[PDB]
Amino acid sequence: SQIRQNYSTEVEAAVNRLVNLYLRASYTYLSLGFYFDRDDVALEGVCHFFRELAEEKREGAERLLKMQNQRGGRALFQDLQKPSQDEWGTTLDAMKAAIVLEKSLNQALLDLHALGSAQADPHLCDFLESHFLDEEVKLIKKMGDHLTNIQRLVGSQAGLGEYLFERLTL
Amino acid sequence: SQIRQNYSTEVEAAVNRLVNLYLRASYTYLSLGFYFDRDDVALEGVCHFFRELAEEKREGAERLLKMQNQRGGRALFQDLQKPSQDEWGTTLDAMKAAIVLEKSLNQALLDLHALGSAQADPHLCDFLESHFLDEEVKLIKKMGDHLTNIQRLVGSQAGLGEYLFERLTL
Amino acid sequence: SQIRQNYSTEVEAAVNRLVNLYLRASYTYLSLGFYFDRDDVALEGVCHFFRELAEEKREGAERLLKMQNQRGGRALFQDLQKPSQDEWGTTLDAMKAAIVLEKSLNQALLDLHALGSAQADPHLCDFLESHFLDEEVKLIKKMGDHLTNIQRLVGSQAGLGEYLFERLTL
Amino acid sequence: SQIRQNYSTEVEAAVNRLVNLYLRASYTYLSLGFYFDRDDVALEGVCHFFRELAEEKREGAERLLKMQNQRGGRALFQDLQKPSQDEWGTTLDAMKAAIVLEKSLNQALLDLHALGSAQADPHLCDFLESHFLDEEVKLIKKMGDHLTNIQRLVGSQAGLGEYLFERLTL
Repeated sequence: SQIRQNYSTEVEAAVNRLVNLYLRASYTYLSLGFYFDRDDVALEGVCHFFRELAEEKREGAERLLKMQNQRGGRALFQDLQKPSQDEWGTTLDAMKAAIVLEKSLNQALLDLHALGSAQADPHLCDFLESHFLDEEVKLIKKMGDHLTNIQRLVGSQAGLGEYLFERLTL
Repeated sequence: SQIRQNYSTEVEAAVNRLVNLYLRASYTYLSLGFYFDRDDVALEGVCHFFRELAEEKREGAERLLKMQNQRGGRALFQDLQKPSQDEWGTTLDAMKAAIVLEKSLNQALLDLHALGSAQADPHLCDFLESHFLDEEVKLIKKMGDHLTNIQRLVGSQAGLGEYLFERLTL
Repeated sequence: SQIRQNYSTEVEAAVNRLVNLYLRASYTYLSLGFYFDRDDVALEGVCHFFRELAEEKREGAERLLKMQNQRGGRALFQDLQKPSQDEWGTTLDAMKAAIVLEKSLNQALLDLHALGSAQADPHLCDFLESHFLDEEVKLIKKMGDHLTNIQRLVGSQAGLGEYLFERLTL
Repeated sequence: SQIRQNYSTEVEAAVNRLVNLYLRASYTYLSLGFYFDRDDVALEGVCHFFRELAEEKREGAERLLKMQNQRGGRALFQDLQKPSQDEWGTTLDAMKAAIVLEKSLNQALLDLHALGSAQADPHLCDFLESHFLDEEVKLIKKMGDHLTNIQRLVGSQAGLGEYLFERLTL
């Protein structure tokens, strides 16, 4: 590339892996969203919560693909693996799986930042810090807030607590 | 009729039967609505839910009567049978009876579409597809959503769950 | 399902295959869009053309998933295969690959409509006719218009014609 | 200085060298801009492109001089060397010289960030990341986009392609 400057092949390969993780995450949140749209599940606020996260993960992947082109790297796309479950259980089981997914996206972002620091790439480190690291921490905190509230609700009787969390929080 | 073209007597008879089914349905939803307006029942959102459905079924019957006149067919009215119950029980029993009623209206719409396809009536098939088939599927989905939410609520204790569904959903 | 009525397992399986085809198509248009965003390609209007098509294919897949839930069918997601190429050549080669992709989506829509007609599913046939069949025909016509204009431009000298099509048409 | 804290003399000397590079760059873009304003060159959009870059490089140098005063360092000005050419050739030769100039400003910014990291100056590293590193990457990408478009245009016949790039892109 005629524009590539201080952009190693190891960072370029790791950004392509992170694009695949964000696209896989968006595919999982899509599956989560239409599960809660089922007539025998019927939790509309839970559906809208996961459908918003599917758009955010897809826009995070497009933000990385735009950065890859701005630095002169080449995007390589892989197969998107299907989500790990077909049925997602309750709102508690779904939010638990969503926070495991966000923590693994956060850990992959931290391994890219540590790779960009060892390779001495200050533009990559500022790009992750401006758009990706702070939004992951905020989302993991909000999901942990939801998990604490769901677990204090579904202690007594699960169906009443699951309905009230969807109505009054989401 | 001077305007009748490709409109068989079997379709005309079946449209008159479907007008009677939609008027009977509107009479049932009226009885459902004023049951939940009783002082010893007192579920105002359930009352307003069924009173809106009574207007929709009546406007569906008038839409079929307008189509019968546009095609040159003749409207024949029968006796409207009284609704199957005088008292409708709980919100769960009422929504269960409402989805049985909507599924039988949907099945009668599908038998009219299959009759219009065998008689090769493309205007009748487009009329049912534009105004009747899609609204039945949406209403049956919404009622199934309500039934799933009511049944997850009235598991613990019925009176608290019945009040909360009326307050927070309807 | 408590809401499923006149919705066969063969139509439900074929809708799940069509969701996968529309998601694969959206993945291909994403790869097409960021290829033309490369600094050594640098055709901004071609990039924006394919990025709009990636959103349309994704919204077409979500429209089918919403219909699958409204009819009481169950969404099953598969692996999204990666796009067939990593590099897409010129605007002529890209638009040729885009019209092959749209014609195969159109053919899969026609096989679903013929399956819904043999199974006598008039709601499925109206759903494809209202949202999917007419938009495919319009998009295939617009792509064929672009292919005729690109081929009359890149006859003389390819680079001048490729720049002028991006500037003045897209 | 009474305000100087964690600001080494090596960073202060390197910021003064970077002020001179940004002022030299602004002088080169001024010479580029008024070359394309000549009556025997007469490329008005190319003139306006380089005159905007002359203001951006001058405002980048004033932003560094403001930071030098905020940290308690002392600005030392050197002679501004005249630009390397008097005549700049075509738009292709000018954009090639402009991207060599921007890449050397980018490399000097990366050597200052690596010096601020070895000296453990986190305020200097955030200042370069917020205002300087991201704008250099965006400008180098835009110039590489222009170079790809100019080279695909001036392949056939140079004068027609040079006029069309100025009219339709700049």
